[PDB]
Amino acid sequence: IVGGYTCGANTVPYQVSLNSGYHFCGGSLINSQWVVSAAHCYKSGIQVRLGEDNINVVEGNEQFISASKSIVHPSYNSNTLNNDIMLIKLKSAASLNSRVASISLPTSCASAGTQCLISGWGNTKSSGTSYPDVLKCLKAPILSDSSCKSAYPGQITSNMFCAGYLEGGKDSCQGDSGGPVVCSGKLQGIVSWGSGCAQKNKPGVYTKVCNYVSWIKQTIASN
Ligand SMILES: COC(=O)[C@@H]1C[C@@H](N)CN1C
Ligand SMILES: [Ca+2]
Repeated sequence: IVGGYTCGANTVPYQVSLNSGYHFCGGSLINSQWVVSAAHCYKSGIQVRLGEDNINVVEGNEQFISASKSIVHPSYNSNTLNNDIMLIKLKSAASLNSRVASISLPTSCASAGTQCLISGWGNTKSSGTSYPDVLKCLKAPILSDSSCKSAYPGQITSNMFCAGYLEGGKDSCQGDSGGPVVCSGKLQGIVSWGSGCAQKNKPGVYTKVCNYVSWIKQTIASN
């Protein structure tokens, strides 16, 4: 997250870190057994880390649970990043509490202008490179489809939306991948892609979660 703020320990209780020897992506806890992340975060050997603030220090509220299976969306295209969503099942159910909690799925899509919270452990620099240990947060509005499309000609599908600031300075970045965009208590987005970070007229692009609620529910119901 570039131009954000320190969230505060365990203030984003649905935020998970995906770890394969190191943090490599964010995710969102949607029930005791399942995490939603980006398809471009797919790899084998994933440990889901819940209750994290400082990802380099065991602070006492963590739960570390290995993934038993990952399900990348059937229509994910890694070239275009269309359908950039994946589900991860935990080997054992997380113990839910005030600091480890699921986030609700949307019942409808969120509009341009809706204020959201984007979070993660990604790069905090727009030019250089610096990775934080503690969770960073950004309040950002969803941008109109038209402004999103004109920012990224030929690249925005019906499964993507832009959020952030056309002036730049505030954005998600590398390492925030797969993490949450939460608006009015609903998971509306997944950190997907962008052209650099926090650059003028290049806002972050996010997977449009409301398009996938049926797939998520049916997948969970049979897996
Ligand atoms: C380097 O840029 C990135 O990796 C991006 C930019 C962001 N808006 C979301 N990402 C995962
Ligand atoms: Ca920790």
